[PDB]
Amino acid sequence: METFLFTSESVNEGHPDKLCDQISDAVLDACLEQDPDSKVACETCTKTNMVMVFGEITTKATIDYEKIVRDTCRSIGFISDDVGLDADKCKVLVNIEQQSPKRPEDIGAGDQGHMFGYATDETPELMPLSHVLATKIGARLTEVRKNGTCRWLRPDGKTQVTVEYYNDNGAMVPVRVHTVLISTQHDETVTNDEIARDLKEHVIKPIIPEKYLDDKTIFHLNPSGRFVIGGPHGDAGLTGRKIIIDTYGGWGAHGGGAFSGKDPTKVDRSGAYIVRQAAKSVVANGMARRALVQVSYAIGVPEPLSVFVDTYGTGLIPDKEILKIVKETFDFRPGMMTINLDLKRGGNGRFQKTAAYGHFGRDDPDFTWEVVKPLKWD
Amino acid sequence: METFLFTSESVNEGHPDKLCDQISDAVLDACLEQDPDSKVACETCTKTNMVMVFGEITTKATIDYEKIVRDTCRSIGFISDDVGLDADKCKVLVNIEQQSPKRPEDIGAGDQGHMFGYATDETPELMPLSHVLATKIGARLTEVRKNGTCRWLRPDGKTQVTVEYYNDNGAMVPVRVHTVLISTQHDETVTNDEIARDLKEHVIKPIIPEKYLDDKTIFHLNPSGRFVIGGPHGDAGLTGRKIIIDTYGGWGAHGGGAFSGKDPTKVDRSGAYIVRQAAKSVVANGMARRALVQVSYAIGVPEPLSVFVDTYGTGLIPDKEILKIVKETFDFRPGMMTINLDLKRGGNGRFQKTAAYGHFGRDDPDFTWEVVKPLKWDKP
Ligand SMILES: [Mg+2]
Ligand SMILES: [Mg+2]
Ligand SMILES: [Mg+2]
Ligand SMILES: [Mg+2]
Ligand SMILES: [Mg+2]
Ligand SMILES: [Mg+2]
Ligand SMILES: [Mg+2]
Repeated sequence: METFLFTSESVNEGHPDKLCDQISDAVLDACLEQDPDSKVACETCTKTNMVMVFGEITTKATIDYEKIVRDTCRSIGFISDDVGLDADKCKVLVNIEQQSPKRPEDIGAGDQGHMFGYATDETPELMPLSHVLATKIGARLTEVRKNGTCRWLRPDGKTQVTVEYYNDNGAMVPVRVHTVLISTQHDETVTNDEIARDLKEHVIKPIIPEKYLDDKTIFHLNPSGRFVIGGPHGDAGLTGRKIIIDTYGGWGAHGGGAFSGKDPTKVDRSGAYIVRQAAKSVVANGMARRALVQVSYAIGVPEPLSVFVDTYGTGLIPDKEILKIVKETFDFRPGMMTINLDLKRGGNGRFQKTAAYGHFGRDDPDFTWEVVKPLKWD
Repeated sequence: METFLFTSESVNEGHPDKLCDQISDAVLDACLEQDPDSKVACETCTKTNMVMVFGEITTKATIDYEKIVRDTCRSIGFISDDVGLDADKCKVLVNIEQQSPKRPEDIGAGDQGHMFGYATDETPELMPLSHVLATKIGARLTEVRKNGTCRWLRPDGKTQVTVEYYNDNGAMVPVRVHTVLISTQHDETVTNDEIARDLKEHVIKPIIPEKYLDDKTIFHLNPSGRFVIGGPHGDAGLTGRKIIIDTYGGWGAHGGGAFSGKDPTKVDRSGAYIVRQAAKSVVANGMARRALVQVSYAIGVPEPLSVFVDTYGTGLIPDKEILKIVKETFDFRPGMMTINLDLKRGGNGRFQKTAAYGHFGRDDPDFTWEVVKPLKWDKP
């Protein structure tokens, strides 16, 4: 049986770049709660003992940007210089430019660009397994830190999973997990042997189906040694520096645009969310085992400049026919996408939830782009 | 004939995110010029009337960080608040943490991660045409501004090209350019009709091969109207926010790591450069018409955790044998990659050149990863 190795990674919610994504989206959520039509382009940067928020917001809302920053940092676990950032003591520089302020079908794209959606039948959430496992291991690290299962953990860390795959006529069939890597922040209370045991038994084994683990699977557990201080300390983070972790883990494709800190009318976000929904609908409707969808835009133009569907030779009908069905079923105009995906509703940290552990493959009803649409094809 | 549409974009050197890439790499170049063993992780951000450099540098060099910032901005054309940033008025916040400081094959990776390289026979530089045309239009906008051909241009702008492709048994065959988009910054001296004429005659016609243009090609030229102020004014830029423009324009794959501001020991950069060299060599040796290569690392480990080669069904020998030849020929260990691609050599703004209009498909001798390696194989 011929196989190949495909690797995906993840970073934890305390990684300094991911921290920035979460602060950016916390600012967006706070704006939408008061003013659902807010225009938000909120960028965040961090380094030793400092967080800066900047960019442009048009809103009727009154926002305590500093409190949102400190609350986000505190809840992630950055409560002391020892952990790598003190939410209550660090410098917070608020450099946002805030100003005060419509047939949806005529709303032009706010920018050019292109966006890709991907789906695969290899997991029930129609996501690539290398990505799902790296991501779920990260989420589990956060979970066992916060629920007291592994209280020695600290917020920062990274995960990486190599999967051995078989190509079944274009469909990706995982065979086994080849290598698992975790590098996690921790306190001084735990030995290296305790870290290794707890990561294997509390984190890895609950997440990776046992059918994919065997006696040859390679485990690298804090390979480079102890990791006590993390987050922004002696480091730096920025919004929009984890875009492959945010999407498909190297699978599919990416058009370049980041998601966090962007109001949902922005095509980098809404456009990518709708093409996930499209690709996921193609595969869920049994029209293909795998699907890649591209859309692109011009600034000021409502209708996309181009759309592409490719099913990696797995479509039951030719890709030209799937593209027709996708164009008939999905509305790619920006004023329409935000309404169809209910993206301005602005409930319980709706976008902050997206800003760690992936924008796709999550079954939370706020992730409206994960809802499959029926497709007509006989 | 069955076709499909694929789109790539580019942004100009005055785009605020690209400005940050160029400043980051200008800092790296300054560090390597004095101290080739500098460790550099220089991040840059910008907003109205402000640039901030930050991150960590280990170096013996003495660097005037403020001067590098203002010189980089001024050279791009940020010379007035009317253009959208004045290099000789703006705030420059130097927030870098700078400190003072052996068998190469034993050097572990400085981080985890994965990286992809790609090549395609559809252009002479073995790059995707959609990406090449978007990028070269951008580079041509900068050239005609700076050489005085179109003096009405300003530094910011964006380009986007949709290409109509045929699939030839996995190989990508461009048929025609479907749609060309340019949104460019300009001064108050030029009418909309002069902008449209000049972009068509000075910028598009010189760059896009005539064989790909026809009477149905769609042109969008400043479709949203006038664009006089740009760069960071009422906007924001960050290093590492144009990583698809830096690489393959949606084609191939990306592992997530940005390039600019990183010294070339960092696998996000050297790893990506070596797999471009590997993918390019597989296509240039005639082993395949198209190639994708992944490598991945673990912190502290010299040998890659995984490698894969996929030729999209275009390989003339099985992909498993191309993988074996690639692994026999290329050394993916981080201490080796930097020496083999001569990446610490640090002369005339070697990395700042990479930081606008793409890291790949350029024939400058400093782009050592574009040099094809001979591969040993038997054509069946
Ligand atoms: Mg980073
Ligand atoms: Mg790091
Ligand atoms: Mg954008
Ligand atoms: Mg940007
Ligand atoms: Mg001075
Ligand atoms: Mg912009
Ligand atoms: Mg990195």
